[PDB]
Amino acid sequence: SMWELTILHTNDVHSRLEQTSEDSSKCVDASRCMGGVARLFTKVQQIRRAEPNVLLLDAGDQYQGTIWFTVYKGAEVAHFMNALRYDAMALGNHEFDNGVEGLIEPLLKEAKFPILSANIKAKGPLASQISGLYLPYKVLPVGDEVVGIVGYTSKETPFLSNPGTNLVFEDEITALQPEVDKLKTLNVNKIIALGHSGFEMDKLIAQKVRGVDVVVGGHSNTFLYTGNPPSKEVPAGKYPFIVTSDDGRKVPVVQAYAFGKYLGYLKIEFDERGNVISSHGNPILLNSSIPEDPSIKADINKWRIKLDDYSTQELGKTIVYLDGSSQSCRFRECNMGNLICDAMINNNLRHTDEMFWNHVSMCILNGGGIRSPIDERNDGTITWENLAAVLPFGGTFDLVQLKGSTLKKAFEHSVHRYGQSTGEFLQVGGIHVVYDLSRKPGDRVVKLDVLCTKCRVPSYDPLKMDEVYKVILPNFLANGGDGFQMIKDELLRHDSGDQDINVVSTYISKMKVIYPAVEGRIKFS
Amino acid sequence: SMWELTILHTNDVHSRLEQTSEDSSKCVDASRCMGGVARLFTKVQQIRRAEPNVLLLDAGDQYQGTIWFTVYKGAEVAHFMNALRYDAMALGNHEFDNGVEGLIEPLLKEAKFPILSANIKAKGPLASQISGLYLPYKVLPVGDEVVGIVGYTSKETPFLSNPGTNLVFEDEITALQPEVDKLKTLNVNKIIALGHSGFEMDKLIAQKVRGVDVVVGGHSNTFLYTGNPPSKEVPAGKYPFIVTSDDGRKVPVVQAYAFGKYLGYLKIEFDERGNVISSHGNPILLNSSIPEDPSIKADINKWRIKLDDYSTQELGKTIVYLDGSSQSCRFRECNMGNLICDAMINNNLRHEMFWNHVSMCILNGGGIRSPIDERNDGTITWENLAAVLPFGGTFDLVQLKGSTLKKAFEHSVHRYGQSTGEFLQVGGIHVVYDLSRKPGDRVVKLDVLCTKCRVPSYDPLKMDEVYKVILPNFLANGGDGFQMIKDELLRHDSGDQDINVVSTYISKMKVIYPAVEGRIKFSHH
Ligand SMILES: O=P(O)(O)[C@@](CO)(COCc1nnn[nH]1)OC[C@H]1O[C@@H](n2ncc3c(NC4CCCC4)nc(Cl)nc32)[C@H](O)[C@@H]1O
Ligand SMILES: O=P(O)(O)[C@@](CO)(COCc1nnn[nH]1)OC[C@H]1O[C@@H](n2ncc3c(NC4CCCC4)nc(Cl)nc32)[C@H](O)[C@@H]1O
Ligand SMILES: *[C@@H]1O[C@H](CO)[C@@H](O[C@@H]2O[C@H](CO)[C@@H](O)[C@H](O)[C@H]2NC(C)=O)[C@H](O)[C@H]1NC(C)=O
Ligand SMILES: *[C@@H]1O[C@H](CO)[C@@H](O[C@@H]2O[C@H](CO)[C@@H](O)[C@H](O)[C@H]2NC(C)=O)[C@H](O)[C@H]1NC(C)=O
Ligand SMILES: [Ca+2]
Ligand SMILES: [Ca+2]
Ligand SMILES: [Zn+2]
Ligand SMILES: [Zn+2]
Ligand SMILES: [Zn+2]
Ligand SMILES: [Zn+2]
Repeated sequence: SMWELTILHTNDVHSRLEQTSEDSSKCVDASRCMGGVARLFTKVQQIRRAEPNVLLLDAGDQYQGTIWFTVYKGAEVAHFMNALRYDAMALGNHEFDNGVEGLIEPLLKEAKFPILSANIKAKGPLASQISGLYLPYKVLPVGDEVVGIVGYTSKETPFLSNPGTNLVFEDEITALQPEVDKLKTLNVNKIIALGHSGFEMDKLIAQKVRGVDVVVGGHSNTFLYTGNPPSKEVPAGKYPFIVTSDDGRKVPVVQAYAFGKYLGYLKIEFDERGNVISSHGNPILLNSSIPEDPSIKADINKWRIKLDDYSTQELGKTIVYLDGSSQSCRFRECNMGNLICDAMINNNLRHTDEMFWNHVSMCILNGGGIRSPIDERNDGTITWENLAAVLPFGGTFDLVQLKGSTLKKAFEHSVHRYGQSTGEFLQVGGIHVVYDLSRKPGDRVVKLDVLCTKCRVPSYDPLKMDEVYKVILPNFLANGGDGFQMIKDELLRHDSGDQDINVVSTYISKMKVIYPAVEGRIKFS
Repeated sequence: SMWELTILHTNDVHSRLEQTSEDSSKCVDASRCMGGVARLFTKVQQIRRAEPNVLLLDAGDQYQGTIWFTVYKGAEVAHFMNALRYDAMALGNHEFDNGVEGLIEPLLKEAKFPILSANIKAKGPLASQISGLYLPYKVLPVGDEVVGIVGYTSKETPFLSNPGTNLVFEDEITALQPEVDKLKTLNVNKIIALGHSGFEMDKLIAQKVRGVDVVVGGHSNTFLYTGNPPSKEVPAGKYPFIVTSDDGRKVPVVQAYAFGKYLGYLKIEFDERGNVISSHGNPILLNSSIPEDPSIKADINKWRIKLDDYSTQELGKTIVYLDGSSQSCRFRECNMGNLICDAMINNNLRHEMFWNHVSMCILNGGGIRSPIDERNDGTITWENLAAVLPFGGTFDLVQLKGSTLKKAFEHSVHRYGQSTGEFLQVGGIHVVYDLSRKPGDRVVKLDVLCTKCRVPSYDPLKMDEVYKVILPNFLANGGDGFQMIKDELLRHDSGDQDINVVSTYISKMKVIYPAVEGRIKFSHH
């Protein structure tokens, strides 16, 4: 006997409730838009009507990304995941962005599906308060069988979000194995690991956690595909990606890029003892060929009414593509980063009363903080809604005084694990940096010139290790985020500045028409 | 028996009627201001009271440079040169900026001193109208002797000014020699060549024109000094500069920088036959240690009242020194050039579909005529801007082949080192020169902002591609020897008035801070 299971999966949807452009920015030309929950619902139902055994799983980071989340604060997540009848969700790092209070009340209490993480352990007064609102696993009836779904969440959540001091994030593999072993003693012979630690950790789970049949992941925005890919995303490997486990088995690993653009689809043939005989599938592109379900669409447009205040006023105009995509902004100089750094610098010089920062000419900005492009076609209008998707996190652009030695180490940290699509890669203003990636980690910065301070005419001069420099940067970086521990520990002064989104909108309003270029601020030799 | 003559001389005063800052920009801090006609008058009288034989000579380019000339149109030049009792002036190129009618009516008819040029010949109806209003020479009584003063004016005047089609500008050496020979047959044994063609031409006149005892020049802003110089100007050689003529004699050549900052002072010992036995002197720095003459200052203040409308409104603020000096803007990237090119680009995007993505700018360095100072709250008025951009040109739009553009960048540095105005300031262009290479093949790198691209980046210029550039009408019309532009351009549209563009930009930006960014570089070998 064989038993067939269809796994449908989303990850890193990031508040893209409505359909979007091809690059996940706002939908303008409806005929070429993609994703959104209403389209997803249609494709899910087509599969459900065709296959008997279907699970619809989310691998986390539903929270944060557009004005949907700014206004509704996770209540939209509960509502539309409930309407889609998700079977389970794993907690991502962004689910803790509004604290544990912003997780509990909006999402955990209102979800009609189990929410999972086996490596998150509650301590003190929070333990009884959150008890049973999330679970380490759920065992789900699927026709005549059961399927065990075990959850996990990135160990980096305390450095990326606001989980608070009364949660502990354990190692995934140490936390998962006892739960998986327990499930076997409970006669659960089919086990899916569902979680939010990235493709590299997903592969290690597949390899090391004995009993895991399939891994459904998130957090790295990993596109996997078998065959000719249907859009711009370049596959990192085949779908499914096959890990050869230490216990001698083939464990498929899946992810479905991000932003609800694709629906993950994996058909698994199990034997009677719960072992994978075979699996096949591919992410399904949610393009115009799949219609938006009318009922969901009507419900989305009902919730949309409150959001239209944010798209009323044109702040200004771009005449160039504002490339705020992760493929650009985490690997090389991107023009959206240049815009944000120039706005940071420009708006700080408005504050003429405060003398200590009134010539600040230097800027750093983590590429992973840039969260959407903006499109120039159809008259390139920029509203608050457009900006909210670029800069969703509600942080500030703060002022720090740093030694040149601290800054050189930050630029080394910027490319220490380069190639892995990590957020710590720095966009800059008033700095020209040259990297040589063939050199060893910690010695890749071959040139670092900065705008002078004690000079009448600003020019780019070599950074001196013993000099001191005034930089404008996100509070996330000032507070030691993205492993920038040298900044937090070595900084000499640190002042709070203005709110990030307000800074960029003011700049755009003043400039009216923007046209930021890639200029050679970051080069590679 | 020896006979001693003191030559006092100014050149390229360029409408600096009032005292100025050290760099010839507007006077703000009075205790460190310099020049102006009232201070000059004080120093002239001190010399005149002490030496019996004194001539005060001007070597041209009184016309053009500040709102004095905008408002009074040369009437200020006549009035204050008359008050100083100049003995003679040679016509410079800028004396023709308002046409021959702008020379005749304001200056030639109202000057109480001879105005000189021996290589300017009037033809047709103009000949009888201008007859005797300027002269090729004047023979001046000085004590019990006479001194011949023979005039000359740059051959380049028709390509730099508006002399009109009824003047011919002859070769200096060919035009001077017959007049100098004539003067000898009239028993004038002491001859000064006074003129406006530049230090290199001045040297050739000294060398080749037999009978010339001394050359007093202008037009190259050449600082000559013997000993330790008193201010920021680097001497190009000794004062006087000694030429060995073809007939073996030692001919002193003098110039006195520009802007009325210095008074040229040369003592000459003549024998009874009019040979130069010896000479010595130096330019005298007209700093605060010489008081402004009270009567001239009172008169200046009377004429000043009309001008104060131009200094009423603050257009905006700079927080950096705006280096618009010739020593910067004709030799390397200057930040005033970057400001003007960015203003040109920015203002054009306000408007017309064919030019609405123009990202490339070229600007002749010699068109930038003053710095602006950042100290004392760095205020920018119209008066400040009028000294930067005095010429009343427009910022025009051209379509050009890449081959035309590469040839322009070769012409930009073909005779580099001579302080010539054709050196180009740029926007949306990164140019690298190797000066060790031969003239016409110094451009080793030339990258430009792309047009048919979503994200603007700097890509190598293609010889066969076509490019859209914003530039002065002076360069569009083939000025500064940019003959390739006029002859090869594919379209040419008139744009906005130059000063209005820069003031609008400053008003929009409020606070400006242009840097030297690496738009123009020089390579090692
Ligand atoms: O799955 P995640 O966690 O979202 C993903 C993991 O690699 C993949 O995101 C792909 C993607 N999605 N959309 N665009 N890019 O990126 C995370 C990256 O985001 C940046 N970051 N993380 C947090 C954060 C922040 N503060 C928060 C603290 C409390 C709440 C707000 N402020 C800023 Cl300016 N930047 C921040 C970092 O550079 C980080 O490395
Ligand atoms: O003694 P001159 O002639 O002024 C001096 C000779 O080398 C030395 O000037 C040192 C100095 N003085 N103050 N600052 N720099 O520079 C002349 C340089 O000036 C620029 N130029 N010349 C004319 C001109 C123009 N049109 C005119 C037509 C009617 C009147 C206006 N438009 C423009 Cl944008 N630029 C123009 C060129 O680059 C030229 O090469
Ligand atoms: C929506 O996506 C599908 C999936 O990629 C596209 O369908 C493909 O179309 C091309 C021809 O244009 C064929 O070579 C493929 O075989 C099709 N794949 C299928 C049906 O799975 C479709 O073109 C997209 N819709 C658009 C562009 O409107
Ligand atoms: C005005 O310029 C003169 C130079 O002509 C300055 O006088 C010189 O001052 C230094 C000391 O500061 C002496 O070593 C020189 O011997 C002086 N030279 C002459 C010719 O007097 C004078 O300081 C300047 N005035 C200022 C700065 O107000
Ligand atoms: Ca199994
Ligand atoms: Ca003689
Ligand atoms: Zn995510
Ligand atoms: Zn994540
Ligand atoms: Zn001049
Ligand atoms: Zn001149």
